[PDB]
Formats: sequence, C-alpha cells, structure tokens
Amino acid sequence: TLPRFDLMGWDKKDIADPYPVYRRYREAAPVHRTASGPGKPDTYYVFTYDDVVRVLSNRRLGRNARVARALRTVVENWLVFLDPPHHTELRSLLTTEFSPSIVTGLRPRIAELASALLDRLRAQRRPDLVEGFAAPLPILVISALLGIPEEDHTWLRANAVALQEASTTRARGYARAEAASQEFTRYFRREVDRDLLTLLVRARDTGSPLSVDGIVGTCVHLLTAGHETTTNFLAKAVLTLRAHRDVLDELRTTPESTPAAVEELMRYDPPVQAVTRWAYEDIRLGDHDIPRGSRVVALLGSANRDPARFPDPDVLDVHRAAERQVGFGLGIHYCLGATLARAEAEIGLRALLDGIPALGRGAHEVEYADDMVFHGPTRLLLDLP
Ligand code: HEM
Repeated sequence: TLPRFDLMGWDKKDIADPYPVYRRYREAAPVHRTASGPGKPDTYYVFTYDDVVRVLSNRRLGRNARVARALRTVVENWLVFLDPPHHTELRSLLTTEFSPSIVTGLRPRIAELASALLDRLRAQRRPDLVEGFAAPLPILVISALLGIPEEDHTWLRANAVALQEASTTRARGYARAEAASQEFTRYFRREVDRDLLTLLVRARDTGSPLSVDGIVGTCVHLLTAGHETTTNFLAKAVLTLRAHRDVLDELRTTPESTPAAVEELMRYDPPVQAVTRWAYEDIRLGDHDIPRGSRVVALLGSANRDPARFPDPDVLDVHRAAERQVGFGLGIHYCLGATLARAEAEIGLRALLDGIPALGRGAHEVEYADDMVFHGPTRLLLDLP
C-alpha cells in the first residue's frame, strides 16, 4: 500500500527528490484517485506520459472549476488562469511579442545581463546562485522587455517573492501578497502613464480594448512568470550538472551542445511539476472512470521520467530526441514564453559554465521551497574557488 497522493504537505526530503516518489506511484497505477468528502469533488493524479498527454489535449478538461484585494484584481486577467473563451482572445494578443524573432534579437541583451550578474557574483566568498543569478536574470530580461528600469530588479523581485506567499501551491500569507500586489499595481499603473508596455498601451491609445487594469495585471504576470519557472530551471540545472560531472564537463568543452543539454535538463528536472484540470464530462483514464467535475492533475515531472516514453529515465542523456518532454505543457495552453525561457536557459547556463570554473567542484548548500508545483531551491550556496 501507498498513502493517499497529494502535492500538499510533502516531506522536505521528498521535495528534494520527488522522482522516486513518482516512480512508486506510477509503477502501482497510471492514475491515482484521492477522495474528498462526500461533498467532493474528487481528484485524480496522472503519472504516465501518455495519460498526461491525453489530459493536456482533451478539450473536455478545462482550467477552472465549473460547478458540476489588489491581489484579486491583479490575478484576475492572468492568461494562465483563463479557459478557451476569455483565453483565446488574450493569448492571440501577446503571442507574437514572444516570437522567435523578438527573442532572437533579445539574446545579446540577455547575455549582457547574465555576464553583469556574474561579475557581481564573483565578488563574494560563498555566493547564492538563486538570489545572485537565477532569480534576478528572468526579472531583468522581462524588465527590458517591458521597458522597466534596470535598477528596480531588486525591488521587483522582492515583491514577486512576496506575491508567491499567497500561491495555492504553498501555505498571514495573503497580507504580504496583497501588499506586494498593491505595490505592483501602483508601480505599473504609474508606468502606463509614461516597450511591450508601449505596444500594449499604444493598443489602447489607438482603439484597442484594453483596460489599464488588464495591462497592469499582464505586466505582473509576465514579470513573475520566469521567476517562478526559469529561475528554478537554472538552479536545479546547476544541481543536476554537479551530480552528473560527465555531462557538466562535456558541456564546458562543447559549447555548441548547450541547446540539446537544456532540452534534456528540462526533461530530467522540469520547473513546473504539475498542471491542473477539471473534467467537464465523465472521462476514462488508466482504469478510472472519472466523473464530470473531478479535478485532474497532470504530473509533468512524473511524465518526463516515464520509462515507457524515455528509456533509462534517470540517466541524463543529451542525445535523446527533442520535442517530447512536456515541461512547457502541450496543447492550446502550451507555455507562451517557452521561446524566451529557452533562450534565458541556454544563455544563462552558458554564462554559468564559462563564468564559474569551479561550478562542478566543492560542496553546495541547497534549500528547496515547500512547493511541489513551482519546484526548486529557494537558495543555492556554492563553495568557491
Ligand atoms: C522554463 C520555464 C518555464 C516552464 C517550465 C513553463 C511551463 C508551463 C506549463 C507546463 C504551462 C501549462 C499550464 C496549463 O496547462 O494550464 C505553462 C503556461 C504558460 N506560461 Fe510558462 N513556463 C515557463 C516560463 C514562462 C515564462 C518565462 C513566461 C512569460 C514570458 C511564461 C508564460 C506562460 C503563460 C502565459 C502560460 C499560459 C498560456 C495559456 O493558457 O495559453 N512561461 N507554462
């Protein structure tokens, strides 16, 4: 027997290494039911690659529970929380502002920022890679995309961190989050009244239906999006490579391999460990007949280590075929900043490899956040030289 599954209330040691946990449940059964009341609604956890793909592509499974606070206003038009209707119009909106075209031209600036961060990082005995590089890099890149002042990166990040307090994937948390939400709102509303902001504002100045609240809420999502994902990718990437010195060393000596490495590092330990859905109709999955209204949880980290799809899943193999891992999702809700995130991943990782020769040497001090959805270290100390 195994205890009832749930992503909340995980032992700190399992948070550090969840994969063996996924494996035992996955070997037991592809889908696991974790009952409610009665009063319900019941939840179903999907551990298999194929079933996760089924979950993510089924139109009958939507994002919000559809019955069988400057924070509330900031979070209310975040694209990651909208279903197809509201969702379709908004996604189409900012989609091409994150095109390979814009990202490609942004890469040189991303590298410049990564380099600058390292320069400072190099000036301390035992640096924190999270607070000193992984966390500030996404903030700084998106800030340059929004035309925000570079020097605000530290303040903005502090608030992004505060905002996380109220996350449903975590545990007076709302106080800090509301404080932050109000701080962001006041901040961005002042910005609207004077470059992605320009375009979003300009859209309203020339007839495009956009509320100042919508532009503001949008800015807060984009500003905090990479901080809760890319940051975690980079920090865990350092942990993975230190644990796999053969790959770390090959990467140092084969720069052109960075892209494939990032794809495999993403498969191996993805930043977002799960995405939730709600059944709008009865569904069958695994051996389960899932009633309309049940909550369905797609375990991306579990899917990415599914031996049925990835042979020897625990081996870090940069030679696997690309475009299979589901770390950026799959379907209509496929990560919007996937292109931008991938560029920050490759550029930031290369910066670290070329910037910290002893990255793979010595011991490290790591502490993970009590979060099994946005998964990663809250701090990663490194013994340098
Ligand atoms: C490497 C880091 C990242 C990972 C692993 C990641 C992963 C994901 C996943 C799995 C989803 C699917 C959610 C669902 O099924 O409902 C998603 C959605 C989304 N992501 Fe990311 N993401 C990353 C970075 C970013 C960044 C940097 C931005 C901002 C520019 C961003 C913006 C979004 C948006 C707007 C959605 C919702 C899109 C929709 O519903 O159509 N992501 N992401």
